[PDB]
Amino acid sequence: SNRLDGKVAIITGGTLGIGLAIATKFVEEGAKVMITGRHSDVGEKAAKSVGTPDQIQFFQHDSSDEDGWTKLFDATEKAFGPVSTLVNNAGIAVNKSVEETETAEWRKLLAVNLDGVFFGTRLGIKRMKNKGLGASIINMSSIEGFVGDPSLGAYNASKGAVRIMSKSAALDCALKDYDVRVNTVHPGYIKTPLVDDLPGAEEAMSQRTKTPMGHIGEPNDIAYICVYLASNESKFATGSEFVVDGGYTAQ
Amino acid sequence: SNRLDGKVAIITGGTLGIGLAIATKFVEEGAKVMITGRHSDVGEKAAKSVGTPDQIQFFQHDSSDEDGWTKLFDATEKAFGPVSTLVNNAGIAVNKSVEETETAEWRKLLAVNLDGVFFGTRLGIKRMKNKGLGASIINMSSIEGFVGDPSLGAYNASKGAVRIMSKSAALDCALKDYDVRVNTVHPGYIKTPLVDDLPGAEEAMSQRTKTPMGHIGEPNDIAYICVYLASNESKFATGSEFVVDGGYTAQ
Amino acid sequence: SNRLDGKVAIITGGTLGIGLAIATKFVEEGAKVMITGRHSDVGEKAAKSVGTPDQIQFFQHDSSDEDGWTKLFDATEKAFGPVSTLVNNAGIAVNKSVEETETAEWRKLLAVNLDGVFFGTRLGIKRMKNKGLGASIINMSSIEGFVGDPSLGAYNASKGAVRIMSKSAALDCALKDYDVRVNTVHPGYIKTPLVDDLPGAEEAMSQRTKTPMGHIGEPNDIAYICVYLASNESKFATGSEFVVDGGYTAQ
Amino acid sequence: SNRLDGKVAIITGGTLGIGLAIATKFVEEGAKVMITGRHSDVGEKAAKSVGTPDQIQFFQHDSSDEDGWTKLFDATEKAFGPVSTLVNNAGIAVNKSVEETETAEWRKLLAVNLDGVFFGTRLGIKRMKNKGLGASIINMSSIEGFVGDPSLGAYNASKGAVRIMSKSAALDCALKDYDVRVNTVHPGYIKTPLVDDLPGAEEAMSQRTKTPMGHIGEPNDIAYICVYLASNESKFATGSEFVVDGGYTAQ
Ligand SMILES: [Mg+2]
Ligand SMILES: [Mg+2]
Repeated sequence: SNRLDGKVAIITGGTLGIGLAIATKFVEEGAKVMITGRHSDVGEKAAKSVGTPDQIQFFQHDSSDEDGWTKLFDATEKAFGPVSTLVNNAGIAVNKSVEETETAEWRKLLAVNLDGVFFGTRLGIKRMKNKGLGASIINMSSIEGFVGDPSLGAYNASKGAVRIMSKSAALDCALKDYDVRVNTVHPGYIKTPLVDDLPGAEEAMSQRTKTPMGHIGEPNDIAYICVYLASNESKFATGSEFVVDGGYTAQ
Repeated sequence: SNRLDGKVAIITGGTLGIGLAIATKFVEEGAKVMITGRHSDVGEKAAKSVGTPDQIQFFQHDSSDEDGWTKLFDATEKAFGPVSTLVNNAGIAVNKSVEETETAEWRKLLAVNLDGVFFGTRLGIKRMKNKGLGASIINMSSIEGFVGDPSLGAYNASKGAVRIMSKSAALDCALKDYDVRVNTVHPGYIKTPLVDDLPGAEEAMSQRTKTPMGHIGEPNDIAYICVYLASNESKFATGSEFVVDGGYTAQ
Repeated sequence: SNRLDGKVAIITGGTLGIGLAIATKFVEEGAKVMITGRHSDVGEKAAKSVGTPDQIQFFQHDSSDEDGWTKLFDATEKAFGPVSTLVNNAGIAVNKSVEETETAEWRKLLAVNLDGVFFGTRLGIKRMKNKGLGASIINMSSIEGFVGDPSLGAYNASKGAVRIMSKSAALDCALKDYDVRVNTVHPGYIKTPLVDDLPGAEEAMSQRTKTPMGHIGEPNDIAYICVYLASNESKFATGSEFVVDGGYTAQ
Repeated sequence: SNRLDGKVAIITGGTLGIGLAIATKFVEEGAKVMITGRHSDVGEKAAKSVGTPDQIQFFQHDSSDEDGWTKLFDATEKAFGPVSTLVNNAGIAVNKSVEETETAEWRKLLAVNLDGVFFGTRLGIKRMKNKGLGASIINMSSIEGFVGDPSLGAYNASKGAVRIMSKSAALDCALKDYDVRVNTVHPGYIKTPLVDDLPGAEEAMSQRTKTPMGHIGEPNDIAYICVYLASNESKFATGSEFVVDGGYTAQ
């Protein structure tokens, strides 16, 4: 407890699923949190479900919107003071092979999944460096940052990009003594209402040939590794990949 | 010799440097080759320097140009018959940290380095599958597909994307018995006229803390691994990463 | 706090350095701990420095001693009840290239660094499986489990072995629903009294070409990732590699 | 053709399967070859099946026998002149989980699979360095050097050790300008008479969840990557891992 004392976090796609669990555990550990999402009705309800406005607020934002990133950092500083912590979690999927990926699908996925993490990481470095905040940028990749899936071509591209781009940012921040760390988190299959809405998905993901543990994870599994990475407990971790996948990538 | 008997190869950025060496060794090994480049004066001279038009021709193309990919495959089939082999080699660099990367620089680099490889891989699968060609797509990544460089943020993103996207394509092609392989090649530092034009670059690259062998490679070092991957010698290799880097990534 | 409620941990080489910090943070988080070491004078003093015998005790043991592993598990159960948690941390180094490694040096290093982790992991699975303990085996590898060092040949062999052997154990435990996780921790350079005793070592390790952060870590940097892995917070993490290295392996 | 002009190769376990195919393609490419094996009846027949004694000879040797390595290098120099090329291919498997691995099984597997590669690599560096031979040490790892198999615990340990130890040797040889390269080859499932003798094995290995290509490889698939690595074509490749696995590790 109080593991995130004084931390001020932005979590993109923080209104649902993994992002909401990260926001929930962040507030529990003493962080101030701004969550983002596309819909104000969902986002304001999600903030209120976690805590009071002195603990957590909502900011409506598409991670692909470059100018909106400026407004997001400005809104978070006004509410909570200087931002110490960014979780780039907002993401979309396309269920296509490379072969069957339309160019519009490709561009839209990379706008959210790659441009979003680039915009957030670039602005985060500028706003958080040289302030003694113990600043941490946590870029959400996935098992699809390590291994191919034949039906997630564009997604694989975006997750491989986030994985290695994050190492560039980590090195630059370390060599320049910016007091900013950059790490990637790589979830395997995680049970969310969205997974619950695709009949057969959880059973398919739970097969031993997919997830050796024979079941999928829960949003809190990703929340706890993010608390570690946001905390000063991980002050010697930068440029690293943290996998929580029930053994998916070990076989 | 005759290691590429009957193969028909497209090599993007085949008019200079690594691409020109791949084209040269491909023709030597019995492949028909279409090289691409931005300038007709350079490209036609480069084709003529390797062989006769019955062996190698030039096609003017920016790898970022989606519609031009169609014209490139059509031109290669008309000259040489069905394409068996694609080397996605065309690439550009931006010398910026993530922090100092302009959005226009970011978009332009990903247009050539990521869109280019996606357009080529997608069209290549469609044109080469189910024809018993022993088809091979060779996607040029680099050491920057494995490790960060603090001053190559966008480049790291593009090379990490190509690395993992290529595994998606490899798996889909394998599971569907397309008779198409997809592999990545990861050069370290290679001496080219372009490296020779940056004073101090070769010495910096040749430092033991960069390249343990204490010298950089030559274009033929990349040509020979590409001959292996284009040939039926590698018919059980797909979804794999082939590193030729003088030990850069081993330390 | 109370993050290791009810956990019973064995930590090999727990009387000094990283092992002592893991033991210290384990007790702080509510775990009962048995630390091992070669010397009773050091080990008993180390236990007393952390807490009372109801919290932490010492057991004299060489990790290479197969029969002594039985006595270690028996002693820990008698003191604390069923063992939930094993940290295989005991290790030695040889400062030789492969070329200059004597066979006796080779065998002795692999006896502690590889046999030790095998004996501990094998016995740990047998004693901890199917008991609803939320059991966790944490095998200490290092950056030398990922990358070569020209002067640590035998050490590289042992750390590469622990890295991949741990994935085998993880998969078997997951597929058989043993309620046992196996993960590896990969420290970079960590300041210890032993590092302080080699003049010039910390400066050499702190060079940007070695550790991008430009300084080395402290034992608590490894303690905190071990608390995460021992805790039920990591119940979906198995077969994974957790790197805490100041950016060493990111470049 | 003549890709191994003037090369003098030792191939351990060169009398059967993958080793025999490497020996066959080595002789075809102009290398002189000494193959090793346990039985003189098999070994002499295997040598004669490939070529004349001026091309290839047999030397009876257990790779775990340290003193016999000296006699092997002496016999090869006497027959063929200075050794340029070592393929550490001799290996055994144990079909046990870590949990079910007997200590005698463990020690015997590591004696052949790890001690063997260490003895060969150490002696090879000493005998081949500083002679302008374009010397190459090719250490046979496997897919089990990258990923766990729950029923190959000891094998995983040995293959992870060879993988990272080989990088140490590569770096030392590069930094000291020894004119010796060290690389690892990582076969997936390969059809051999031994695989043909285990009913159901090839079908199990050929499942899409194991080998995406839906079939296993043949010994020549490993022979061709070994020709590349032995040849001066790979003179900028050291400390690298070459995977030929039908997509096993890409998913
Ligand atoms: Mg896998
Ligand atoms: Mg490195």
